[PDB]
Amino acid sequence: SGLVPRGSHMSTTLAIVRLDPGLPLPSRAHDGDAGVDLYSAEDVELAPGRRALVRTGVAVAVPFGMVGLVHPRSGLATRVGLSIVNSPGTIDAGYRGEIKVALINLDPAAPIVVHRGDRIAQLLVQRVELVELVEVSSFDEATSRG
Amino acid sequence: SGLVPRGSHMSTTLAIVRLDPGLPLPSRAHDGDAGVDLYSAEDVELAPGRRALVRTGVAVAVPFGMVGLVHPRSGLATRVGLSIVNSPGTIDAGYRGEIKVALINLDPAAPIVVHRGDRIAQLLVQRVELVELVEVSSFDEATSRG
Amino acid sequence: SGLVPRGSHMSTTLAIVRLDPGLPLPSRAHDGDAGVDLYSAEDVELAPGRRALVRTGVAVAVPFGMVGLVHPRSGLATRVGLSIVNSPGTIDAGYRGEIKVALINLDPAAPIVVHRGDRIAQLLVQRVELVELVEVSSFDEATSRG
Ligand SMILES: O=c1ccn([C@H]2C[C@H](O)[C@@H](COP(=O)(O)NP(=O)(O)OP(=O)(O)O)O2)c(=O)[nH]1
Ligand SMILES: O=c1ccn([C@H]2C[C@H](O)[C@@H](COP(=O)(O)NP(=O)(O)OP(=O)(O)O)O2)c(=O)[nH]1
Ligand SMILES: O=c1ccn([C@H]2C[C@H](O)[C@@H](COP(=O)(O)NP(=O)(O)OP(=O)(O)O)O2)c(=O)[nH]1
Ligand SMILES: [Mg+2]
Ligand SMILES: [Mg+2]
Ligand SMILES: [Mg+2]
Repeated sequence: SGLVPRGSHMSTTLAIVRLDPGLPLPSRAHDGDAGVDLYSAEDVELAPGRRALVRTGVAVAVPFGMVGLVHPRSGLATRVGLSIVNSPGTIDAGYRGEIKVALINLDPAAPIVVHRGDRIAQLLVQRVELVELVEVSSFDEATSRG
Repeated sequence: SGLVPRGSHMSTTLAIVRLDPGLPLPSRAHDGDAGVDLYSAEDVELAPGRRALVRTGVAVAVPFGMVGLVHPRSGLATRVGLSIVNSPGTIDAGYRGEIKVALINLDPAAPIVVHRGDRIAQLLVQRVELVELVEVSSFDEATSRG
Repeated sequence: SGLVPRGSHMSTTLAIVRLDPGLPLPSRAHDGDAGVDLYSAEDVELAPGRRALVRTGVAVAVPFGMVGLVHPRSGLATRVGLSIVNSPGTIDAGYRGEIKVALINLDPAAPIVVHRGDRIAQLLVQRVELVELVEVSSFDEATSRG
């Protein structure tokens, strides 16, 4: 597998520092999966309605022209009401700090216990358009929907 | 319209199975819209704060190198506080099951009634970078923000 | 800076109307940032659990083949529990109205005060696949995960 297949020639490298090397490197659960799963570095208990800012133990260098996106996992979302307050979290190209996940318990009654080493979110990487705004007085000067 | 116009030459086909053929195929509400609207196959009532995992009656084959993304509709979000616990839901290229939507009622007091055949979310399809992680000891070895 | 550098040759213009010209044009907080920050045109107070549909004072013309995406800011999300009900908000290419943000207070006890001129969300622009659905009876006729 050190040979990059023709179909993966243009695939993107993401530099990562394991700030907590006791956690595995994030990985795709299955071939073709959009995201790599991020771990919790911490034990945390969330009562109903409470949030926390949870360390993942990693820092990344998203390439210029791209964005990292932190999305909730669907299983925990349905089973226990686990969500992310700022979802999708937006990780900028220039960020060199630790990725942190703003977990929240949206269940009305049952606490959520997160253990160190649990997979608590997924990180996608996508291209983004670094847009140049052009201010106009009206869209004329410059649709079905309107 | 069987002729693919020059400007749509590179547009992507998405194979879909209507597991519930009583529902219309998902469609864009207007030309240029980012997403196709997903239907509920089910009647569901959500008391304030409650969630459900709602069947959409479809399965798709997102192409390798892409991702499907399940987003809430803005009208229901404002009018009645309808949201999605794991938003944006992440549909992987390898998934061949039914798309399910984790609806939640974020209103404090009024129940939300969803009927079979209502449009309850929107599905976008985007390219994703299937990233190769490169572990480094520091970003040096390998920004304004820092 | 009127010269487009070789590396920004293909970067995208976004036409914008300041419907409220008392607010600054949205901008990236730092070079390489994925999104430009949207302002509130309004003063709004959100009690715990309450939502509002907040005017941003801008209208944009997202290019055909692209999507605008309204994401929460991470600082307010952690500090005070500020979220967006329909996050990520989906701004279609054909939309020429004012961008509105569906803010919600997910804190259990403390109200959130938003002032006119505060930065309350971020707007990304990305390509989207305008998909052509092909209905199949089974995926055969037309994976690790299954
Ligand atoms: O909104 C969604 C999100 C996911 N899904 C399906 C498709 C996706 O490929 C699959 C797995 O999604 P997640 O990775 O978000 N869930 P989780 O990590 O809990 O499960 P898995 O171990 O299967 O990855 O669940 C939906 O039907 N609706
Ligand atoms: O956060 C948002 C999301 C949408 N919008 C606008 C732009 C978008 O093109 C339009 C429709 O968004 P949705 O498709 O999410 N809403 P809905 O499906 O309820 O209405 P429609 O019938 O108009 O599609 O609403 C915002 O101003 N802010
Ligand atoms: O889920 C997240 C989101 C952001 N972040 C980090 C990386 C990102 O580049 C940085 C800033 O994100 P936001 O722009 O969403 N936050 P805010 O606008 O409050 O702060 P800033 O002034 O730094 O942009 O915070 C995370 O660690 N986790
Ligand atoms: Mg998963
Ligand atoms: Mg719509
Ligand atoms: Mg910011």
